[PDB]
Amino acid sequence: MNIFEMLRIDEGLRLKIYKDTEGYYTIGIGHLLTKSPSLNAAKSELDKAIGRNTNGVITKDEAEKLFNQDVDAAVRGILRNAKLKPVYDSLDAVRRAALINMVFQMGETGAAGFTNSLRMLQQKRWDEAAVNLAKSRWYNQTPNRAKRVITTFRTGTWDAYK
Ligand SMILES: [Cl-]
Ligand SMILES: [Cl-]
Repeated sequence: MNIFEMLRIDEGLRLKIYKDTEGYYTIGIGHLLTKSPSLNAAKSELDKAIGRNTNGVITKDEAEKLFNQDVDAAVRGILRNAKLKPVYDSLDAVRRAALINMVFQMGETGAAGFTNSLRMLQQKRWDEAAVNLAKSRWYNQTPNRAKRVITTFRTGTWDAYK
């Protein structure tokens, strides 16, 4: 298991524009297009992202290309974030993937907002962090996915994804 496979399980793969859990226009493997309610605005952002007139549909290869870019960006966002970098550096390989997953889903700002959890993770207080992570809108809104990430942080294994 790895970050790519993990996120592919969590986000799915859709080749036509769709609405995410928050009702936002998305495509491929969890690639957010826009928060705007307009499909046209979505189609426009899509074409600009792909470099062609897509008519709201992309191929598997195009989806994967967006995905590679998105993962790279998440990582890079973590490394540039003063609150995130230190935690990431302190963690083992498996838990690093859990942190990338959160950043991919909620953005650097959102993840960085988990001040208390981050500190606990940095202290390697697994059970406490898991409890704290659960007291969030994130957990209440997408509980199954949140549980998978939380277990990953808690155990340092991929058990929740097998
Ligand atoms: Cl893009
Ligand atoms: Cl969920």
